Amino acid sequence: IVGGYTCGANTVPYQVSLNSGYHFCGGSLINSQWVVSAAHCYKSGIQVRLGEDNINVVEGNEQFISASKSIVHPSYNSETYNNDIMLIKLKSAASLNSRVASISLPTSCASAGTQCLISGWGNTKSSGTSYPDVLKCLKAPILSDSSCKSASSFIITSNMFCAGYLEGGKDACQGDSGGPVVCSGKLQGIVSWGEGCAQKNKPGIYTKVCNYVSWIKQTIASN
Ligand SMILES: N=C(N)c1cccc(-c2nocc2C(=O)Nc2ccc(-c3ccccc3S(N)(=O)=O)cc2)c1
Ligand SMILES: [Ca+2]
Ligand SMILES: [Cl-]
Repeated sequence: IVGGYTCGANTVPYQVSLNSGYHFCGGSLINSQWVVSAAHCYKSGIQVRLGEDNINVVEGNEQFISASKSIVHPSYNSETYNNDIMLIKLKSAASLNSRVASISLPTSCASAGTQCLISGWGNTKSSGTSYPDVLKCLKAPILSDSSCKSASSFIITSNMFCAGYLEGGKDACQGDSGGPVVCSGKLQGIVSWGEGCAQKNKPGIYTKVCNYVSWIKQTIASN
């Protein structure tokens, strides 16, 4: 997160960190046994870390649970980034509490202009590198489709939306990938990609979760 602020411990209780000896992607807890993340974060032997704030210190409230299945969307295209969504099943159901809680799937898509919360432990610099210890947050508005496409050097599919600030300085970034965009208490986005981070006229691009609700429910029910 570039140009954001320190969330405060466990103020984003659905935010999880994907770990393979180190943090590498975020994810969102959607029920006691399932996590929504990004297809491009796929890796085998993922450990899910829930209830995290400072990812480098054991503070308490953590739960570490191995991924038992990582289900990349069958139509995920690593070129075009279309369908950048992955479902992770935890080996064990998480113990849900005030600091480890699920976030609701949307019932309808979010609308342009709505301010949403984006969070993660990714890069906090637009040029250069600094990774935080504690969870960072950013409130950013969903941008219209036409300004998105006007800004982007790459094709924006109907499964993506732009959110953030065209003047630069405020954006998600590497390491936030797979993490949540929550608008009015609903998981509407997944940190997917962007042209660098926090550059002028180059907003963050996010997977449009509301397109996947039926797929998410069906997949979960058959696994
Ligand atoms: N600014 C962000 N919100 C953000 C979030 C996560 C990662 C990065 C990021 N930080 O550094 C690089 C990055 C990056 O995502 N690069 C990138 C650019 C374009 C595409 C892409 C999009 C659509 C179609 C095709 C492509 S592709 N694969 O041909 O380039 C994919 C990745 C930035
Ligand atoms: Ca910790
Ligand atoms: Cl920090």
